[PDB]
Amino acid sequence: AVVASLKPLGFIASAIADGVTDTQVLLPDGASEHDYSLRPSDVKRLQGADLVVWVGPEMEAFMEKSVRNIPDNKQVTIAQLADVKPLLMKGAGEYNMHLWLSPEIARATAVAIHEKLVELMPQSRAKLDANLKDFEAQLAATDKQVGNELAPLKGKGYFVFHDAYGYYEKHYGLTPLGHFTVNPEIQPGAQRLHEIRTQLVEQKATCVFAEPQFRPAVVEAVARGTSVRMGTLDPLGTNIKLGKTSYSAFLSQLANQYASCLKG
Ligand code: NA
Ligand code: NA
Repeated sequence: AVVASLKPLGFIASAIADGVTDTQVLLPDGASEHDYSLRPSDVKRLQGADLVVWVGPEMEAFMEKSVRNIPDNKQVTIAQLADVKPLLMKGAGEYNMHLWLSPEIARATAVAIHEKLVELMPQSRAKLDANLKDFEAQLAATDKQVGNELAPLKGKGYFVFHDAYGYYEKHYGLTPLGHFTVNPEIQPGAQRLHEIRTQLVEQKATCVFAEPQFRPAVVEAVARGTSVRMGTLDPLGTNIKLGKTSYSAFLSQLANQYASCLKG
């Protein structure tokens, strides 16, 4: 099986491995993309894998140690790929490691998976070549479709709670105004909330975007009194099944999520 750290990396793997081997995802829905605790049985799955796919030690810190014992012909470390380096985005002294939100990095990931699976399973070269073909065709078609869906929303300002979507935003020309540090469970105290609400109004935000783990109460406490619309973005596509068309569905779903709140 191909074992991916995170569900959207599973989407990409499952396109290339389709009908060749299963793909499995380690990280549960709602668990920490950084600090999940791998169980002994996750380690075994990693070591048993035909191929391990992950972003790298600056994202899934939780698997760094476990993947040391695994040869390089059996792992794709996306942040270390030659074709990814120039696409890695540094800002305010930090690199964005949410690489599965970049269509171009997703394409280099698919290419790297394809290349490793072909060396490992030459008896399936043709199916794997066909799978990479279908993945790229669907990615091109989705890119253009999403591009057109989000083109008319340039200039609609918004804030997010998790500044994780920059690859997708910079690629499709979206206009985020900035981000608020907000606990998903506990709303901010009156002072900082006051500041947030006035920024929402001052900078003329159309929307504020939370993620599925935020309690609605906390999101409402933020948007209350402003007339800024509330949105939800799922950067992990927890509602999408693995499968050949899944990465494209993921990109399109995310487009819909944005468009839905920003549309006017
Ligand atoms: Na390079
Ligand atoms: Na983060």
